[PDB]
Order: sequence, then C-alpha cells, then structure tokens
Amino acid sequence: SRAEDYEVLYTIGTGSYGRCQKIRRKSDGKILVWKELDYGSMTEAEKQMLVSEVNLLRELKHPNIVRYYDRIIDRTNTTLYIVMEYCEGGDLASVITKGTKERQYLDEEFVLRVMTQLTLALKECHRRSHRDLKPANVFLDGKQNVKLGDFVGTPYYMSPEQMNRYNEKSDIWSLGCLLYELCALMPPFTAFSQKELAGKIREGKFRRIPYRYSDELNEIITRMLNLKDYHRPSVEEILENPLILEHHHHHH
Ligand SMILES: CCc1nc(Nc2ccc(S(N)(=O)=O)cc2)nc2nc[nH]c12
Ligand SMILES: [Cl-]
Ligand SMILES: [Cl-]
Ligand SMILES: [Cl-]
Repeated sequence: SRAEDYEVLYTIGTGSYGRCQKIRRKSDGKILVWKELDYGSMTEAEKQMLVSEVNLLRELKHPNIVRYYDRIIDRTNTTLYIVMEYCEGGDLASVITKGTKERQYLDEEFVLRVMTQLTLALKECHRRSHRDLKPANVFLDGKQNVKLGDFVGTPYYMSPEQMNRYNEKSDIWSLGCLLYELCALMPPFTAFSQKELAGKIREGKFRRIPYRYSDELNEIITRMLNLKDYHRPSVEEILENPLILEHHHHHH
C-alpha cells in the first residue's frame, strides 16, 4: 500500500501510459512490476475516470490476464503506481522480432497455445461487459502461459467494421491478425500509406501463412480474417476446433 513496501529492481521500459519497472515486495520477496503514471496534470474528472477504470481492472481474475495486485499514490512525486504481475517471458512483439532476425518460424504448438489462451481471455472480457490487441500487449510467464496485457503507427489490426462504421467479432479479427503475424512473422496487410492499408483491408486478400503450418490452423486464422464479422468464429466456436487440446491451455 506504500512505495516503501517495495524496492525497484530496474526499469523494464517506458512508453504509452508511463514508466514500467520491475520491483520486489519486501515482505515476502515476490517479483512484480508497477506502472508509474503522473496524475498531477489530469483533471479531477480524469482521475475519477481512471479510478473507476482500475477498479474494474481489479475486478478481473483470470489465469490468462495480467493480474492486478495493488495501487499506490505518491503526492510528493504526483505519481500513481499500479502494481501488477510480472511476466518473465516478455511480450510477443519481441518474440516476433527474434524470429524475424533469426529467420526462425515459430512452432505451430506455440501458435495454438496463444490462440487458445487469448481466446479464453477474450471470453472472460466479453463476460464482464476499439482495443489495443497487438503483440506488444501480450505476455508470457515462465511456464508457457499467455497473459493478455492492458499516434504515428499504422493500425495494422483494424477491422473493416471499425474502418467503415465495433463488437466481439472485431476482437476476433484482431486475434486473427495477431496469430497471422505469429505464423508469417509479418501482418496480413502491409502498406506504407493508411489509405493503401484501408484498401487492402477492405479487399480482404492476404497470403496463406507459411506452408509449414497446418491447413487446419490456416483455416481457423482465415476464418478469423473474414470480411463479414458474422462469418468469423465466436470464442465458443474457436474453442471447439479439434486443433485445441488440453496441453494448449494454461498450467500453474
Ligand atoms: C513492459 C510491460 C511488462 N513486461 C513484463 N515482463 C517482461 C517484458 C520484457 C522482457 S524482455 N524484452 O527483456 O525480454 C522481459 C520481461 N511483464 C509485465 N507485466 C505487466 N506488464 C509487463
Ligand atoms: Cl526473455
Ligand atoms: Cl524467415
Ligand atoms: Cl507463403
């Protein structure tokens, strides 16, 4: 509940909200992270908004969602610390980077693990009712478990619905693009312009994922990338696919 209860080990990274630091809890030595934000220049209404936000976030307990632990306030440094579980495997964007640089395609078993566990995380989030579902916000623990994490760049994953005129099947489309990039080490739609990217997305054409991946996996990813949302599989229909087995799920 107090900053002195933890010791900063080191800065993991910055960007987006604020600064992300790997920390250790003094009482038991548990390894966590915290995101330090600066609320001082936010309105009272803005801090109220974010308070209800992180309350809803504290109302989320799922093995495939980054676990929230605590919140700490420091009026001296006008800093709000949000304490969360540390995922030692890193993010998925780094895994895709490593595969691209090493010219090493990822195992199909790993793609199935990500598909299964991210589908379960999305199911949970749909039960508790424009996103940022992308490799940089998906993390891995030490036991192959996948955890869902919380402008100049091109929106490579933006559905045609969210581009013409958002629903759960849009989440399915974003998952499809993420799994595609895991298999092919590149997004399904490439462009230097945002207009060209919009055109390519609307036409809905892409290369098959590399041939080392099963026809069943390509089939389900292609179904997720259908132009019509009502043709994309629901969470339930994804989980019914014969590709998805027990060992693809989380394990403590
Ligand atoms: C930065 C956001 C974040 N990161 C991590 N872990 C982690 C990240 C990168 C690497 S890396 N590129 O050195 O291999 C290793 C571990 N856990 C987290 N939990 C909540 N937000 C987390
Ligand atoms: Cl690592
Ligand atoms: Cl390659
Ligand atoms: Cl190919």
